[PDB]
Amino acid sequence: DSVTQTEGQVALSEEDFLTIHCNYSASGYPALFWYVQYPGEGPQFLFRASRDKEKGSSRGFEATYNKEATSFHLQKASVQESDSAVYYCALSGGNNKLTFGAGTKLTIKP
Amino acid sequence: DSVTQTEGQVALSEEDFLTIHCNYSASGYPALFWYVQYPGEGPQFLFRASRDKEKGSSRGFEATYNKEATSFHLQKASVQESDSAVYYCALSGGNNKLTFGAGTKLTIKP
Repeated sequence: DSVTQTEGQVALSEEDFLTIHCNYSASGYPALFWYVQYPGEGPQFLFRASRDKEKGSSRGFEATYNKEATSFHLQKASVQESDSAVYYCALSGGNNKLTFGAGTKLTIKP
Repeated sequence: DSVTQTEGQVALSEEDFLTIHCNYSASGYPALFWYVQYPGEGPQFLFRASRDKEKGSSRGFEATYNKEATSFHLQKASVQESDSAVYYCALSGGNNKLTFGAGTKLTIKP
């Protein structure tokens, strides 16, 4: 199983629209996640989508489980300073362990 | 539910013995884990331990589930240069969600 997301960095300004890409490959019917990792901490659970077409969301963030395109893109209509962090796209299936992507460094500026 | 590990960086030289502490606190019987995040990559599953006294291992690393002291200390008898990475201690209660420690930077020397 594998996760591939927008690598590197994405630098936005406050009030901007955020879109982070994530496509995956897993057999079965995996759960899909989004975790946040603020500076000086470990990854923390953002939201989960368990079914195809289910849209997870938390803190203004959301992602729709799309199985035809095998993707789980993250969006936020208006990003703000305190969102500066690294976002990882993840999946749980296969055999009970979490598969993480490389993470995208989202840097917001005022 | 919380996980707390060896704050920061731990520097060593090849073949040394390592121990990165992890002390958890959660209700019920949680599954404990350690993940490794190699440079340029996302966090990855290292091993898990579901019940007291159980001992996980992979790549010469091992942690003993200690229900009484509520600890899950990572140990490797002889550390190697390829081992330089950040190690997280995780916890999963009733399936699904994983709670992460902040991580510890392990820096080996040749």
